[PDB]
Amino acid sequence: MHALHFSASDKAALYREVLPQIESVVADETDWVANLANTAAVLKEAFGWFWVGFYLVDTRSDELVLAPFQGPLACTRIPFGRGVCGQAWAKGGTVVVGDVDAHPDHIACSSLSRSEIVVPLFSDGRCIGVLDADSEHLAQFDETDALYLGELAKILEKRFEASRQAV
Amino acid sequence: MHALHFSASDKAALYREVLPQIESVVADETDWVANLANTAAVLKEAFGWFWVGFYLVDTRSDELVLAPFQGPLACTRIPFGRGVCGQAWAKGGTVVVGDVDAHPDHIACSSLSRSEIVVPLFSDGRCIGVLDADSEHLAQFDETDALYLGELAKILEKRFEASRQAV
Ligand SMILES: C[S@@](=O)CC[C@H](N)C(=O)O
Ligand SMILES: C[S@@](=O)CC[C@H](N)C(=O)O
Ligand SMILES: [Mg+2]
Ligand SMILES: [Mg+2]
Ligand SMILES: [Mg+2]
Ligand SMILES: [Mg+2]
Ligand SMILES: [Mg+2]
Ligand SMILES: [Mg+2]
Ligand SMILES: [Mg+2]
Ligand SMILES: [Mg+2]
Ligand SMILES: [Mg+2]
Repeated sequence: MHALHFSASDKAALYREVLPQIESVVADETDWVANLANTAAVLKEAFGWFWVGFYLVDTRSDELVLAPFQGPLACTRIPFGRGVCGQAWAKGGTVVVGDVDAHPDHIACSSLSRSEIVVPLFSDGRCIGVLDADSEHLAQFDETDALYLGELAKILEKRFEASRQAV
Repeated sequence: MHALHFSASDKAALYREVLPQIESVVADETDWVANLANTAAVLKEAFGWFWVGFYLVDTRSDELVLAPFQGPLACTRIPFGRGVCGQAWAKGGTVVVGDVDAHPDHIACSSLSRSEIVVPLFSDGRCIGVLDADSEHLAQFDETDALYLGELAKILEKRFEASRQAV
């Protein structure tokens, strides 16, 4: 059975400890939802963010649809271009928000969130979904999170491709 | 935005408070995984159990496959008939475990859980998955949990069927 150690006190060092563990945990499963669910579990345990999880693109509706996550209840559907999530999708790149109250068109599924980061995932150069993380603290996410969650996105993208191949 | 109230300080009273809120939240989405994810979130926030979430039957492999959940990372696959989860599937009914150490063939995905409840979900007669909840406390789950998580199971079953008819 897999088990996770994370000892490191500095943010960047904790990512360097956590990412290889995630890689190992998801290497062992083809099911995409299972892998997203365990990913978000590892992130929540390691970093303690208020909310962390995924939305996946629905090509039929041009909406992000809620997938696995840790934290309180969330909105199920985010239109293309709306919110930090829909902005990330539209831009094709990561969005870091130091103060959600000061950010344009943030969607507040929780009144409690104050900062956020959204990292898009791609297959064949099309966005398939986003990783979203939220904090109750202002400015919880910075370039360290963008770098390492971007690397995690790459690891997950490969698992998405494995999930398609496994059908 | 959907938004939850938990006042109740007694377990049974809290189920009575929370089940209608879950029913409302899941009524307004057809995607099965989104609904499971938000249900796990509501249960985790309301009851604070160590782990709460779902496994879904994979008919290709005769295994339960990890779906949305809250709590630490978990096993991705449980064979038919193995563990509390596989036993609930094989029995076609709820299994309540007061102490995972006296239970035959408990699967310990975390070393920290001490008590558990599994409630199966059905469609067209057959098991489609299970709700599993785990606690670090002994005997956290009793007849109140069996009753009300069984009613939750039926609420969810109706959403599974609605997911198949949605367009
Ligand atoms: C999980 S919840 O915070 C998702 C919506 C997001 N804040 C956004 O602005 O898109
Ligand atoms: C989430 S984890 O505890 C799942 C396995 C379960 N205890 C079982 O015995 O089937
Ligand atoms: Mg996994
Ligand atoms: Mg999860
Ligand atoms: Mg909640
Ligand atoms: Mg549904
Ligand atoms: Mg829902
Ligand atoms: Mg969840
Ligand atoms: Mg069978
Ligand atoms: Mg018990
Ligand atoms: Mg209980």
